Amino acid sequence: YTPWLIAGLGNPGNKYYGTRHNVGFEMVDRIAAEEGITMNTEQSKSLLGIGSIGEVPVLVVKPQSYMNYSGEAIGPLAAYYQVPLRHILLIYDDTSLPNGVLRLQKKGGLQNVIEHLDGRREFPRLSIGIGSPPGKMDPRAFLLQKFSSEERVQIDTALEQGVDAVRTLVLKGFSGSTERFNLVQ
Repeated sequence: YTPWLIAGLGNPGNKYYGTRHNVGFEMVDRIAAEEGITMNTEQSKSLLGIGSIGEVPVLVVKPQSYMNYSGEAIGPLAAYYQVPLRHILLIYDDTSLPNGVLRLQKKGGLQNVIEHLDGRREFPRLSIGIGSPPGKMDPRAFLLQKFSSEERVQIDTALEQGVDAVRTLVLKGFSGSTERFNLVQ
């Protein structure tokens, strides 16, 4: 019955759609699509929507900036709706995990450096692995690439599973997510 704010990181520009570094947007779009939440409110270029997962009320947000998502979008909304920090889930692409690999973590480089810059370890977080830039590709290009066919199959799987994970977390907490999703227990 305590609400969650679920935010996915990315960029609303058209060129970013379906690219590696935008996968958190895809995830929140799936969540909202699957949970019946309409995201038709804009704050600048950020998109939001309110609905619920089961009886739990949830606000889903796609902040327009990678750099300042907290301050811009998440913080003010969470405040208004009085969402505890522990119920602000961030979802984003993680170059530190292989493509498609999901990881749900409670609160507490490059990935690591970035995380440490933005304070993301203070929230529960769903990482969607995208792997790291090969050989020595321009990181800019790498992040902008669209998944290859083989990679997309893995990412589809992750998006499918991700919805369920998030639904679980919201409905049964970390403990329920553990129970349901961890092989090793």
